[PDB]
Amino acid sequence: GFVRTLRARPEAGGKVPVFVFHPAGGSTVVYEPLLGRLPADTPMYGFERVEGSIEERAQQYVPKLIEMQGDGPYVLVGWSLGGVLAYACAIGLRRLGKDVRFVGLIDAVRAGEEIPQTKEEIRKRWDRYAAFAEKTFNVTIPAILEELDDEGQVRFVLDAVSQSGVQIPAGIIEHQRTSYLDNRAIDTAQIQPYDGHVTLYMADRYHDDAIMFEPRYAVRQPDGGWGEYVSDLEVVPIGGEHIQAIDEPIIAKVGEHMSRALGQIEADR
Ligand SMILES: COCC1(CN(C)C(=O)c2ccc(CCn3cc(-c4ccc(-c5cc(OC)ccc5OC)nc4)nn3)cc2)CC1
Repeated sequence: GFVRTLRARPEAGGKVPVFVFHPAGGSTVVYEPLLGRLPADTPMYGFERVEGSIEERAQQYVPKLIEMQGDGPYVLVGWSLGGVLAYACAIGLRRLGKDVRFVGLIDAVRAGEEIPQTKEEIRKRWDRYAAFAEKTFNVTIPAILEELDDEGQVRFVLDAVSQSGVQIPAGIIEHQRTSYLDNRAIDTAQIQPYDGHVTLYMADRYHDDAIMFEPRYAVRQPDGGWGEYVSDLEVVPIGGEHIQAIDEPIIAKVGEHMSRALGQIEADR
């Protein structure tokens, strides 16, 4: 399946499980530091990669979420891509009349300026990713005319790396491939409004490689773009860079706040 047990719930009773969603190019094992900062015996299950648009991924996740937790309450948490997935699941659960009590977005932040949706921006986008690959693997990707699938675009870059002579591990290449595709899913997402409570854990800025990939991550709005879609939004400053938000020491601030939120939920069952 696509569900990873990070801490199993007791056979009966116990606390409300926390559902976490994978980041681009990684597994839900990244949430182990967070789990360390949550109360003892807090169950946590991780939702791993599935294919399609954000909406289509949520369509696969939501039935499984319901199978596991039923009417609720639902606690949905995600860093980076995982935050977008958690949000989409929040929409789906809410449409099915489920009790969603917490949505935790760990620095899942929209580009601070409008991204052009033109033919020319497709070329520029690709060029930036190629430049990222070049620096990452110290190789020269040849010039790419390129009207083909997202899969085909990343494959051109990664095929160029392997054919260059250099020997990158297969796992590193594969994570690079899925990372690219997941980020494409983010940018083609059609984000819907949500009337529930959303907690945005807000870092200071995006890391350099994110900005290299998409320049408009250089700027971010105070609300991370979510205010438009969420009338009940709580922004919690955590400082640091996007990439550091998931680890110690920054994750302590997330876990402290989240622990109090979970405490309140337990008092209403
Ligand atoms: C792992 O990737 C490796 C890769 C790229 N690279 C080298 C990186 O370093 C890299 C780049 C980017 C990211 C993603 C960070 N992120 C963005 C968001 C987000 C949330 C929401 C909306 C959003 C979007 C909307 O429609 C477009 C509308 C509203 C909306 O929000 C209110 N947009 C965006 N969440 N996390 C992570 C790492 C080589 C591939």
